[PDB]
Amino acid sequence: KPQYMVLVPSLLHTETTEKGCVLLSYLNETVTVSASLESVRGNRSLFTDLEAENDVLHCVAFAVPKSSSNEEVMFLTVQVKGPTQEFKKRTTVMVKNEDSLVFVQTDKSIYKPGQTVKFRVVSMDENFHPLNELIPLVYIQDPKGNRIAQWQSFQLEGGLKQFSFPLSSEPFQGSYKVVVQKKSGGRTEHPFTVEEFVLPKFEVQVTVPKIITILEEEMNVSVCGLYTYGKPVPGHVTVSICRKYSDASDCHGEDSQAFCEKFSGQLNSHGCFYQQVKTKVFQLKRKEYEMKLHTEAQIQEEGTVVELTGRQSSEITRTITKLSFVKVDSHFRQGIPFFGQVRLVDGKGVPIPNKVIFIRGNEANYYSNATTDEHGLVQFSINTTNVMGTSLTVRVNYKDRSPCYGYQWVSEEHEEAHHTAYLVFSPSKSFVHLEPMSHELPCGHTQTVQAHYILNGGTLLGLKKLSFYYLIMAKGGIVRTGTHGLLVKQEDMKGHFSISIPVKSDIAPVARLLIYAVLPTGDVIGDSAKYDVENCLANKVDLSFSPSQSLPASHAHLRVTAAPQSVCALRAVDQSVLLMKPDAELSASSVYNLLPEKDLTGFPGPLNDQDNEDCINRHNVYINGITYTPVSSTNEKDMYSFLEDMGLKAFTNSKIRKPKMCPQLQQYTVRKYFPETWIWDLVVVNSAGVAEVGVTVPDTITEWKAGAFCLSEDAGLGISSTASLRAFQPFFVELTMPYSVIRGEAFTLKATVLNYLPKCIRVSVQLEASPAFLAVPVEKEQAPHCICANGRQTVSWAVTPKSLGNVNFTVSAEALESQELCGTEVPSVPEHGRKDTVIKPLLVEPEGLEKETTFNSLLCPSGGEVSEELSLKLPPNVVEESARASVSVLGDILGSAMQNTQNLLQMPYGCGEQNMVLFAPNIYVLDYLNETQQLTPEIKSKAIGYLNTGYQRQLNYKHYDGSYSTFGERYGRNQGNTWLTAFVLKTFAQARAYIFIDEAHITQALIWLSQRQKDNGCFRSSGSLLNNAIKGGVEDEVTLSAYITIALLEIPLTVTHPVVRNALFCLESAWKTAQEGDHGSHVYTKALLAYAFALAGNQDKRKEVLKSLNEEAVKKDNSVHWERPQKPKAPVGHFYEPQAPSAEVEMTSYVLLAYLTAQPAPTSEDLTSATNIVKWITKQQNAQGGFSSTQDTVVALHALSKYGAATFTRTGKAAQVTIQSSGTFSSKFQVDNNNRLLLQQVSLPELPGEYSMKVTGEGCVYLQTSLKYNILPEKE
Amino acid sequence: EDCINRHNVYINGITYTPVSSTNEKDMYSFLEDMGLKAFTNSKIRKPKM
Amino acid sequence: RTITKLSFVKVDSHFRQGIPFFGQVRLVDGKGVPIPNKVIFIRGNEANYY
Ligand SMILES: *[C@@H]1O[C@H](CO)[C@@H](O[C@@H]2O[C@H](CO)[C@@H](O[C@@H]3O[C@H](CO)[C@@H](O)[C@H](O)[C@@H]3O)[C@H](O)[C@H]2NC(C)=O)[C@H](O)[C@H]1NC(C)=O
Ligand SMILES: *[C@@H]1O[C@H](CO)[C@@H](O[C@@H]2O[C@H](CO)[C@@H](O)[C@H](O)[C@H]2NC(C)=O)[C@H](O)[C@H]1NC(C)=O
Ligand SMILES: *[C@@H]1O[C@H](CO)[C@@H](O)[C@H](O)[C@H]1NC(C)=O
Ligand SMILES: *[C@@H]1O[C@H](CO)[C@@H](O)[C@H](O)[C@H]1NC(C)=O
Ligand SMILES: *[C@@H]1O[C@H](CO)[C@@H](O)[C@H](O)[C@H]1NC(C)=O
Ligand SMILES: *[C@@H]1O[C@H](CO)[C@@H](O)[C@H](O)[C@H]1NC(C)=O
Ligand SMILES: *[C@@H]1O[C@H](CO)[C@@H](O)[C@H](O)[C@H]1NC(C)=O
Ligand SMILES: *[C@@H]1O[C@H](CO)[C@@H](O)[C@H](O)[C@H]1NC(C)=O
Repeated sequence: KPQYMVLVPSLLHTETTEKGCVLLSYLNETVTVSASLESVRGNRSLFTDLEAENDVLHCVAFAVPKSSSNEEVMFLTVQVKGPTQEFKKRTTVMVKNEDSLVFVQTDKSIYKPGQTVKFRVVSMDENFHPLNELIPLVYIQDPKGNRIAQWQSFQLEGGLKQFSFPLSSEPFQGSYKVVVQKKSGGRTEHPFTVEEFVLPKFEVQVTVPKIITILEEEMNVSVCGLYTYGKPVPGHVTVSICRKYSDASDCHGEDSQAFCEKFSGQLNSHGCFYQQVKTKVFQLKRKEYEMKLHTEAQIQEEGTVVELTGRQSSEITRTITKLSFVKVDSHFRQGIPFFGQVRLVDGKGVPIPNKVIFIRGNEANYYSNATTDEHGLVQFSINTTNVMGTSLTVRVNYKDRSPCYGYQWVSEEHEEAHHTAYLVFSPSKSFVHLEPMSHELPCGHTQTVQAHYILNGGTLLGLKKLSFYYLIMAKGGIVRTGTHGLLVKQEDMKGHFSISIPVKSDIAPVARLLIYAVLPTGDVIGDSAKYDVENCLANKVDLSFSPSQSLPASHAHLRVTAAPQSVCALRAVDQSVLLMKPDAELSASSVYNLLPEKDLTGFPGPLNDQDNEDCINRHNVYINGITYTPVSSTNEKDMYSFLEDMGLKAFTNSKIRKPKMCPQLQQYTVRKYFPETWIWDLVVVNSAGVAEVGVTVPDTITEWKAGAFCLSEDAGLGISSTASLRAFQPFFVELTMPYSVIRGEAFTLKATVLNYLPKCIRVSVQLEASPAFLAVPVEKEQAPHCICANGRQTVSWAVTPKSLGNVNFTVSAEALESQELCGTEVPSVPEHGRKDTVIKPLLVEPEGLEKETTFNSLLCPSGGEVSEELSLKLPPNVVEESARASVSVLGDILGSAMQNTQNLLQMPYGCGEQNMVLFAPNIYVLDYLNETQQLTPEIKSKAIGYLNTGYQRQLNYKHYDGSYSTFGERYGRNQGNTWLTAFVLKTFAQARAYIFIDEAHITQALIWLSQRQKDNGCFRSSGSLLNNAIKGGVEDEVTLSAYITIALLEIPLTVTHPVVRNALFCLESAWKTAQEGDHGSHVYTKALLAYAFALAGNQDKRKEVLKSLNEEAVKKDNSVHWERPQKPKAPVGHFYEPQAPSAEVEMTSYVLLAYLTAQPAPTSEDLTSATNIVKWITKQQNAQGGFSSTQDTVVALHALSKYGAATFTRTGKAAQVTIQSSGTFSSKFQVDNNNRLLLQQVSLPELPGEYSMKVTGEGCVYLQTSLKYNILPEKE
Repeated sequence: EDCINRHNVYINGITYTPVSSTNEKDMYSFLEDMGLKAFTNSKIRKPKM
Repeated sequence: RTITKLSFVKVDSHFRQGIPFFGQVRLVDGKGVPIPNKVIFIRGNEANYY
């Protein structure tokens, strides 16, 4: 027959080539294979085309561009235009606008203040020949839901960029994030840190099992670690040993920690420290959980704590005698030998010699026995001619937890070797098996493999011989293309053939091979494979260096060898504090897995398969036998499935799809230089390798690490690894100390000077004290006899600072001559710079207690200019040279309102209550996202869908009269709900306010609440709730009625006629009842009065109540907020204080909400307190979306939205600024729509703040000013 | 806003009975059955809780 | 688990509408002694005579 097979990796990755391979054979070489790649809706077409000869394989390396949308279904139709035969056949395929991988490697582990945060970032297309491409943004978010620095709107030219941002000496601390987004919305992170601490002069490490098991009475554990140049250190050791989850309550004075022993020790002078244990006391049993530990040790004369949390997730297991398979034979067939190596180990992880097994196969009803080789390896073999389902089993003991499994309270198990193999569906009666090398793979190498084939009747007619074809695949692409054959026998089923195929690079970290043959008879077979192609790079690369150096040995170098025209990441670190805490996600494996679509494998979610309409539904099948028998649905292996496993696709009419019938439905010398960076730069490799000239740092002996990454178009990327270069000085003075003291308070410093070489020498350290401190010793009059190797005796001291900032400290040692008293001799001839005088850094504060000193003031030019002056001036009991203050300048809607805003975007299921919770709040965030101006008409239109469906499903649960309950239909006789219906009228208001509604709904519901009116009273809930929290309130008609008046006065573009004023009337009534008293929870009811009177505009009355609230202040240290008693007069419950939603973000919003209201404008005091209480809002939000109810979420989002609707207008993006202080020290600023929110962290030199504001232009701004200044001169 | 709520079923007299769910005619509905509103401090409506 | 182990002693198993019924209600705990004057809560129910 005419035969063609057309192999295509089944996602279409853009901005790089697309190499799908293709075959022809046996008929019509005058043919034009062509993959037409069309988005028929409208009309795209990225035609692919090629011509070739019969019985050869070739590959068209076309490509794809950016697209209509991101990720899209693609019906790629292949066309093969022969001279006498036509053909046409479609499919479905996928294309995603390439969404790259980018990242950051921050400088170091753990940072001090005062430093330039420098970093980089990368991106590549699928062919990792990297890709210079435009960049939307390059910034950092400050921990508090805010930003501190930025780069923006550049593009890579070297495929890279490096940065810098000198941090202050008194900035914030904690966690930090250089966050970055890719233009199509995709954004992600690389967090990091800056804290304060004191440095290490070493690191050490545990010895311990990561795996202790059941049958254990002790634990091989010890303490072995490094030092300066990996040397020996003297000191003292200690473990933190502990089990988890004993019977204590972890509460009420109790701890979840289970057993915990105690083992300290001395530090030996050679090697490492060893302390082992017992493990009976621990009760390694049913419900005493895994072991979690640390171990920490001192270095003498320096007093160090060394915490490390590791070797922690250990396997105190249940299964012992844990064997496994290694060499599976994935499939079983009736005409083949399959026989897989099977090792066996367990537990600790080394095999026994010569331990027995038990062998079993079923239906093949096999039975046998074996024992272990050196590693248990056995290559058992079976004969096959049996029913369609294999199910194997092998043991050395029996099927049960034999001791005591019928007691439920044990700690044990044992394995069961389990493996399933399915069979080819081969009407050909031919197939292939392999002998793969299914274990560790060498690259830059190659290894030969055999495999085992067969031929049903050989060439039935066919022709003489065949070639067998294979694709070496990569990343759901194609790295290579190959084939091989040889002369056959005439009609025979041979099996011998070998293959070795290249392992250089250019391929994914799988060798997901399949080698397949095919015939002229509408027939095809091939055998998939899979391997761990361990890490291999298109350009391997390393760093190195001529051997390491000593303390003043400033001379240094590099040796990196990569692609010959190529740019790179080249770091180098004083790895003291990066051997303290690690880096994270940094290796060639990082470069790999950071790839999205690591193993592009199998059809994803959206697509199922091709559907072929083979329906073999005979009425009776004529399955000829002693009793007839109908059709069925199998479960066996297929070749369709081989390629679906592989991932790629083709377009052919061979024998692949089984005749699986269609469902019937049934039938009827040392100079200290700055550490904190040794390298981070770019030297570029020429055609003989690069050579950076590093330069070593003196006056500190510590550890070193190479941060690395590389790039170029020519050779593909690469990964080097760690240079480490630990310094050393045969005579060094080492000054150690705490880090956290102040000029106010004294402290001490213990400077040791060591010896490690065979001469023992008299030596006395000294200092050259300063005015910045005041240093005089404790035992200098002592005559230090001498120090031998690791000889270190250390006199005491005491000292305080006086100077402020990045001050330094000095000691000095020097070996001494001609005092032969202690040792056998004292020549004392180290190098010409024998004397070590090491100056080391430190950062001090001014004495005592800096405190909180802040204010909220704010203004907004509306067609004009607003300005202010104000005092940051209160020096009572001030001390010299300590105060330091600041404002910071930006707007207040983009700070931390990305996550929640785009998150809470939802779709309907449930009864009227949660039906509304899933419908309504989407409207407030719709407005909130639109008001910010960072929206999209797609979320909009799919939100039209949201709104229609959710609206309609609200009507699923409403009343036949107009009203609304939770249930509605099928419950005819009923009455709706009051607070519910208030919410529904409110949100009907706003939802019409965005899109079309019908007027009758608001009509009939507004008048429902209107008739909810007998003579006088303030009505209550018609209690039919299913949930007391959906209404955050506390059930009093007070705040209910106040909900009515606000929700019925906010009146967007409709009318609110009768119902709402008498709500104001009862509101005044309850106000009389309350304010005539003094307690209504003191925040909640009267704040609702505030916002009720506000959207009413009872100006004196709203003012009185919100002003009482202003007296009843619960404000925040950086903001404002209000709280119900929090120790409530009635007794409270246990879990979240039930029966009481606590309604803070709803009430505090309803506190926030009174101020913004005035139909022209309120005061700017309202805007100040608003951004205060909204700092509190956004801080009171959590990572999911919304807040702890639906009420608080709705009303928060709306408060925020209309705060904006006040402060936001499209063309109003022109807010200009100045300060005006008389000390020639002021500042001009500007704020707009596109420089719309950069924080301007800015400080001031004057003790007082007499800095007169000015603000002109369009749009409002949020500033926040405060001071830190120390106190406490004497306080006798 | 009136309510006859104590924490249990609460009928006195001669029977254990949660507040005996009735369906009959009182005078607030006899204000409804003509068509007018009015205002009244007095006790015209039944004690449903 | 149960601690703060008070006791009814001279309880009444009836109550009526022309009567005081007064539960001389013990309290002890644990080793078998009560605190000197640990304040408590006597809740009425449908009297809310707490
Ligand atoms: C929410 O989305 C709307 C999308 O339309 C944003 O734009 C608003 O659209 C209206 C359309 O009428 C603008 O009205 C304008 O009025 C002027 C003067 O009559 C006229 O010359 C324009 O052609 C236009 O009709 C409106 O100014 C504009 N902004 C609003 C409504 O404030 C809107 O910005 C987004 N914000 C909201 C409403 O949440
Ligand atoms: C202690 O010595 C160190 C190292 O010399 C000082 O650090 C730098 O010193 C140079 C001297 O010109 C200054 O220009 C730099 O600004 C210093 N580093 C910084 C802060 O970037 C350190 O300042 C000295 N401390 C004091 C004040 O005694
Ligand atoms: C291939 O081309 C030849 C010559 O036109 C023709 O005889 C043959 O039938 C073609 N392949 C088909 C139709 O199987
Ligand atoms: C447009 O649509 C037709 C539909 O048959 C398709 O064949 C063609 O490739 C598409 N693109 C072009 C080239 O117009
Ligand atoms: C480890 O523990 C075993 C006992 O299980 C003990 O005999 C041995 O001396 C210890 N040391 C090592 C590393 O074998
Ligand atoms: C294991 O099974 C084999 C049968 O294949 C039997 O000959 C042998 O005796 C059994 N095990 C022993 C006891 O060696
Ligand atoms: C396995 O045993 C079966 C028993 O019928 C036999 O037909 C087949 O040839 C054997 N295969 C071998 C010898 O590997
Ligand atoms: C009951 O009143 C007393 C004072 O008579 C008071 O000490 C106590 O706290 C109140 N309730 C309790 C037991 O908490």
